[PDB]
Order: sequence, then structure tokens, then C-alpha cells
Amino acid sequence: GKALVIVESPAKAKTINKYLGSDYVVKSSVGHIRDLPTSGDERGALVNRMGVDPWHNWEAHYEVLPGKEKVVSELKQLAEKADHIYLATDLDREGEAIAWHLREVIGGDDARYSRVVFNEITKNAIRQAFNKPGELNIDRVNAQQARRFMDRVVGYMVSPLLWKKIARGLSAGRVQSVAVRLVVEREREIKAFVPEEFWEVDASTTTPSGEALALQVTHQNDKPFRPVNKEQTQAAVSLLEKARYSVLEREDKPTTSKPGAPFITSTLQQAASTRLGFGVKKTMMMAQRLYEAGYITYMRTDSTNLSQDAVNMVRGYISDNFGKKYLPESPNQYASEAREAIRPSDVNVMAESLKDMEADAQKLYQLIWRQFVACQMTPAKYDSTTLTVGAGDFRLKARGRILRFDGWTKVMPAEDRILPAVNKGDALTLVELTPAQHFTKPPARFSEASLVKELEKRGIGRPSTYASIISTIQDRGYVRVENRRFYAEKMGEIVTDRLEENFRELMNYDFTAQMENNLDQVANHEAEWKAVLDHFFSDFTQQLDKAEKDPEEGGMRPNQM
DNA sequence: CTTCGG
Ligand SMILES: Cc1cn([C@H]2C[C@H](O)[C@@H](COP(=O)(O)O)O2)c(=O)[nH]c1=O
Repeated sequence: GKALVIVESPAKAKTINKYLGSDYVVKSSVGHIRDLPTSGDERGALVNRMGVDPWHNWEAHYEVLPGKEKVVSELKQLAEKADHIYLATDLDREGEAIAWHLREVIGGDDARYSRVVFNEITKNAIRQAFNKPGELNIDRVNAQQARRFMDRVVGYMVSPLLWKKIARGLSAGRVQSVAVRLVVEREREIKAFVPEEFWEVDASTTTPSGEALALQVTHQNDKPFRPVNKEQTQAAVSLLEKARYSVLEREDKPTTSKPGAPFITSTLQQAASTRLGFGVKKTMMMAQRLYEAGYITYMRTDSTNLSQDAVNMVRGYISDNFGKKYLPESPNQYASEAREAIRPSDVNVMAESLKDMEADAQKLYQLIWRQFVACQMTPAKYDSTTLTVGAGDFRLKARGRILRFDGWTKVMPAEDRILPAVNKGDALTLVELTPAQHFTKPPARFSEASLVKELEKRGIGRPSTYASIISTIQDRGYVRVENRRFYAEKMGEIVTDRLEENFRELMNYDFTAQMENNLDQVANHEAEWKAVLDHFFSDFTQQLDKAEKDPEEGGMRPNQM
């Protein structure tokens, strides 16, 4: 009697079947099978639409997804002819919930099911995973459901208020709204910024040997040099033109540069954006394909941990392919659960050898591979130099450095300012002085890169949710991406102001981050899901009830006049 | 009309 192994996608089914013997039949569910209604007397109508009942202790009406009836039948029919069912969904909470939905729709004794967990699809990982199969974790499922229901309530109860008060078709979302707020705030900072004039002066000189030495003026009378207009710069240039220049100090020190940690979801998104020009969506879609194909570890992670076997494999690669000088004494540890960073499943698999992956996916694999190999290599070593020069009442500086050992940079694609030899007390001959006018700059616009970064920093959102927050926002008319930077739209500003005014708690960054903590508490049996939802709902209805009132009574302002 | 996840 064979066993039934169920996964989310045909691609994952294919890969996992490579490592499962004849006693297993693998089948995919082709994505989610059940969720809240697709949605296509007033309270009753609302509950019907939501698919959840906040007033009746969160009773839910899960419905099989449009067009999934046939796979459910295929699955039930296959479930019959099996002696055990292994739920092999992805390792995160959403994956736990999908496994749960499968178990619920298929039915049977819970003892007929096992939940297997792995962070990559390789022979050895599948072996370990099936050698020690666990049970469905209901706390993690409930944490998912809690998130799901909260999101649903906000969306379906706040949005209709927006239709009445501002405009039809608008949306609000527990997360989407807070993300928009960040962009709107940045927009207003930029619009309010008043740039200030400041000047710099550089000096080109020659050493006693005749070599060029470029210096920057740093101090005048022992105070930082920063003239604010042309008059002041010219007065300074006048003095600098006549001064005698000499080297006050030469400071030589060895410096190093360290490789970064291996990627996690947020840093991968950032590096793929800045280095490859890939949008967050593209990146996550390709990462998922690489993972389901068995080439990298799971792509939703916030851990920088590396298994002992993974570290062994990469140190072996470094020793064989770069040499002893590139291998640290002991492995580099980057951590702080059984989770791991985003890394190649097999270090001897090169991006060029990837089967059935487009060029851009190979480029992402390369990005991941290089980061993983580099993170276990030695630091690059430099000989840095700082020269301090005196000229009458002025102080000037020049900094340089020469690479002495490439270390981890050897694995990066194949250039430092070098300073001439001079000794303390040497006279320098002035050749030219170049003043330059500059102005202060407003805060930088959010890039798709910096935004993810900001959400992480504030504890808002998670690896499973940093994804495609940046699509509707744009569809929706709230913010738009232009020339690789975000711009708030007026409707974004209009909605944000209204939400901040009447849904202060919901829009508050710290409260939003706290909710992620609350959900983790549920996942870890430190809180109960319906109680957590009860508290959320009590606070939410307080805001909503008030928001619905006339503005004269403190309700949300209409979008008009 | 709408949520987050796809
Ligand atoms: C979809 C989903 C996944 N995850 C991911 C991150 C972790 O790898 C894992 C959660 O582990 P945990 O349930 O023990 O906290 O699932 C969340 O934390 N929250 C979610 O809502």
C-alpha cells in the first residue's frame, strides 16, 4: 500500500517525486483549495460577504475556491486508495494552513495524516523530513487564520466607509494603508524641504617628488570649513592661494572589509533590485521557481543561519577553488529557528548549469550563490592612509587605500584612489584651488529597495507578506513607481489623512508591529486566536463606529469642498 | 467595488 503525498504545485510535485520511492504517490493541489468567499439585515449581509462572524465567536464559512471542485474530487478519490497521507506543504504558517485545509476537506481520522517539513527539496532533506514526520501544528494554523480574519475585517468593513465618504472602488487594508502612509510622509518631507547653500574647496598640489596630491579643505581656524556663499569662499581661496602647505601627519592603518551575511527575503529583494534592477515581484517569483526546482532553500525566511552540512560544503568549495588564504579559521556564524538563510541547495551547481530556468532566474541564482560563498570567505585587507596637511590657518585632508588581499571580493565580479608617498613635515606646492557650490538634498524618495527595508526595520510585515504590497497601491491610485522611485498620489494623500484622523490605532506603526508579535504569540501557544481577534475587533469597532458619524460628530471628513 | 496572497 502506497502513501499519498500532497504538495501545492506541479513543479514541487515533480522535484519531490525524484526523491520519493515507489511506495509514495505525489499529487499537487494546484494552489489554495479553500478560502473565505470569493465575494462576487445589514450585519447579516456583511457577515455573508466576509465569510466570518465577529459577533458569533469567529465562526467561518470556508468555501472551496472557484474551479477547484475537480482537484478536490481527484484528491478525495486518491485519499481513498492510500494507507497514509503526508502533508508536504511549505514550511511557513500559510503552508501549515493549506495543509490544514487539505486535511479538513479530505476528512478521515487525524491519525491518517502527517505533516512533513523541509527547507529545501534535495534527496537528503526529503529523507530527513520523511524519517521524522510531525503532526499538523494547530497553533500555527490558528495564527494564520487570525491574520486572515483580521485582514478580511479591515478590508471589508473599512472599504465601504471609503466608498461612502471619499470615492467608489477605494480600498483600505491593515497593511496596505500603513505602507501607503510611509510613502505619503516621505512625499511631504520632500515637498517641505528647503535646500541650503554650502561650499567646498579642493586643492591640487605637488609633493617634493613632483607627484600630484589632491586635498579637501576641512577646517579653518580649527573649526569645520563650510562657507555658505560665494563671497566667503572667495575670501578663503584668497588666503589659501598665499599659504605655505605642509604635511602635519601621515596616518597609516590596516583596514578590512567583511562580506555580508547570506541573504534573507528582505535583503535578497534589496540586492536583486540595486544590483540586477529586478522588481520585488520578479525576484520573489523567480526565487519560488528556484526553490520548487530544488536549487535553493526556502525563500521566505528571516534567519541568517546555515546548517552544518551547508557550511561544510561551502568551506570545501572555498578550499578547493580559492585556497587556504580565503578560508577563515572557523566558520562564520551570522545568526541572531531550524530555519535557514536563502542559499544554494548544492554549492557545486553553477548558475550556468540550471535546467529549465530563464536567464534572469540564473542571474538571481548567481546573486544568491556568490553571496553564500562570499559569506564564508575571509575579509579583504587594505592599507589605508590619511594625510593631514596644514596651510596657514587651514587644515586639509586626503584619504587613500591600496588593496592588499582580495579575500571575499575574489568571488565578486572583477580601483582605489592611491596616495603618493609623503612624510610628516614635507612641503607641498600649490597648483590649483577649486571651489564648488553645493546644496543640501531632501530625503531620498523610496525605491522599491528602501521601502521593503523600512517595513522590516519597523517590524511591520513579514517575509511572507513583503510581497506584492507594491502593486495595487499603484492600481488603486494611492502611490506610483516612476523612474524606479515612489511618488505618493493625491488620492493616497486624501485617504491617508482620513485614516490617520479616524483610525489612528490602525495606522500607528508601533501598534501594527505589535500585531505581528500578537500573532507569533498565538503561533507559540502564548495566546489564543479568538481572544486576540476579540481584542483587535473591540478596538477596531470603536474607531469604525466613530468614523461612520457625521464630521460634526467627529466622523471621517467627506472628500469634497 | 474591498483584505492579504497569490
Ligand atoms: C504566512 C506566514 C508565514 N510565516 C512564516 C515565517 C516562519 O518561517 C514561519 C512561522 O513560524 P512560527 O509559526 O513558528 O512563528 O512561517 C509567518 O511568520 N507568518 C505568516 O503569516
